[PDB]
Amino acid sequence: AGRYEIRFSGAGGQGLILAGVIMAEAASIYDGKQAVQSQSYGPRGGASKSEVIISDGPVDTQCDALLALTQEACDKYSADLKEGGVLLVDSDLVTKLPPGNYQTTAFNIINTAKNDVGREIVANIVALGAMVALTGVVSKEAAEKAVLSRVPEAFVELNRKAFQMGFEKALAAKK
Amino acid sequence: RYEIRFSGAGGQGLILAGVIMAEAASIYDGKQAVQSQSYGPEARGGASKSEVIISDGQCDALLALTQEACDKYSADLKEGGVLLVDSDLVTKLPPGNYQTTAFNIINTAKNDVGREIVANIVALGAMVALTGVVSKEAAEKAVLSRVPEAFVELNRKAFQMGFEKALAA
Repeated sequence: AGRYEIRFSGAGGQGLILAGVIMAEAASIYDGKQAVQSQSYGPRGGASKSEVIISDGPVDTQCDALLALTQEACDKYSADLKEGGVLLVDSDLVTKLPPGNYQTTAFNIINTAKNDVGREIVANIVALGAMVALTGVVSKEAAEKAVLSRVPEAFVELNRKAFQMGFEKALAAKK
Repeated sequence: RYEIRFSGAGGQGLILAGVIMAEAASIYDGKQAVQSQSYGPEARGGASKSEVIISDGQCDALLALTQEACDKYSADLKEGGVLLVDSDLVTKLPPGNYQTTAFNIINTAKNDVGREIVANIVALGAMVALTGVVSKEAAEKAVLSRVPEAFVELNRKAFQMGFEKALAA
């Protein structure tokens, strides 16, 4: 057993809460684990984050993985990421990489969503596919079911595509 | 040091309502807040619960939109704690020294506003009226930033009606 913590950080309107929520429900509803999802407020602009903690057991410090969609998020949040932890950033926007030893993967998350899928707002779904690929914390099936259950029927193809592409590109971009 | 739980069936937007409370309290009221949902191995079955905590720097209030959620989390609610239920779905109340408000929250959404799926906002309006943990204007503003722009007015009415019926009940 053991708790595993992921943080999704970036900017306010990026859908970080939803990503957190999707990850939590992938683990518990679908993968049979326990999970807690949450976000703190207290000055609410600047770089922001939502958190998820998953465990084979009860899930009531340093995080194991971190998404940063903005330089600001990366600057603000990387210090918490444990050494050798998963660091996923957007490569267009996070151009200055942090000091520290991290399993670092970088790709055009936002632009994948915007240009490949053709729907910028689902960049968080791209990142979620990427985060699932890199951490292996939940099955691809669990995450896919969780993603698609939080999406409108009319946009269901685009989100599947975003998720798959995030998944694919993270695998190919990593060291 | 206030805690509020929004319970019902998954799909009723309990999470969104918690997020709104947190933002009303923090982005608009300058306070501190944390919002969260926890999930067990058995998560789909039954109901869903989200939580909000607001600071100046067992919970105090509980919303139950369904009678199952009212069976699950009722025990959790404090003594003399604010309790708010949909008087249509919760037709069997748990024993406890609760300060209770009960009306047709869902039916207010579906029958008066026109959209049943804004029930959470109706509940949210009622919650702010009772607890008084955030100013009305902060909750009204936080709602507007986080509902669909094109459903804005319906949501404003839902919040206002929940708030009204709450004080009237």
